[PDB]
Amino acid sequence: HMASMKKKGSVVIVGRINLSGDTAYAQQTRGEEGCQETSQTGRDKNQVEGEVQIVSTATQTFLATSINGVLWTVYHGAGTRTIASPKGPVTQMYTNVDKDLVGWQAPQGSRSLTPCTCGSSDLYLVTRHADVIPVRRRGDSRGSLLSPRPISYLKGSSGGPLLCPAGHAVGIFRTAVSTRGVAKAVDFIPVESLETTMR
Ligand SMILES: CCC[C@H](NC(=O)[C@@H]1[C@H]2CCC[C@H]2CN1C(=O)[C@@H](NC(=O)[C@@H](NC(=O)c1cnccn1)C1CCCCC1)C(C)(C)C)[C@@H](O)C(=O)NC1CC1
Ligand SMILES: [Zn+2]
Repeated sequence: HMASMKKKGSVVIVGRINLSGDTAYAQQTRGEEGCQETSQTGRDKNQVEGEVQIVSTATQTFLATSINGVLWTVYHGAGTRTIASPKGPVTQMYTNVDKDLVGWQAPQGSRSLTPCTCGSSDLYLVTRHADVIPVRRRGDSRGSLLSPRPISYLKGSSGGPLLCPAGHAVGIFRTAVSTRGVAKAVDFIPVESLETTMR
């Protein structure tokens, strides 16, 4: 009974959204069997690159975004889980259920986005399928899609970035705002909220 007590696995990086060139595209770096093993050991020796990682638990796949040397994602996806790394599991450096926000030290090899300082309300959401979707900022933590999509389109994009025209991080996508299955808007965690969390 106490001896049969299992532990939750680590979050595992299973790919990335490549934003380095003219074309955004998703790359897978680990398959399902490797993911399952790595989640249990917490030992991930794969090379990490890029700003936006595709991450998985046993039950969910979603995104994580590096900003100012922290890999950030949503609490509703990651919970309090460690992330797998070459040295074994790494404990969260930030955990905030009230903001729906968690973060780990950014993996060696990752690149970070810089927080936006320009005040622009013309944003771009990067999805787990590497779509770059225009979003008009409508408040501190909400934006509207210029073209509404079924919510399926956004499933698994939580933890991904909203970017300004200059490619700086404005926020982390948290949840879709939907009506009868159509997403018309998105809620996000503003980068200023991350910056406060960091000090
Ligand atoms: C929504 C797309 C991204 C996913 N976000 C989520 O799953 C978040 C989580 C936040 C905590 C509760 C969950 C519900 N959720 C939602 O976005 C859900 N949105 C909602 O439930 C939104 N509510 C509504 O759309 C609504 C409200 N009244 C009546 C009818 N519909 C609320 C509205 C208030 C602000 C917050 C959003 C949705 C779209 C799935 C039904 C993300 O978790 C993800 O990447 N998923 C993949 C693994 C399956
Ligand atoms: Zn900016």
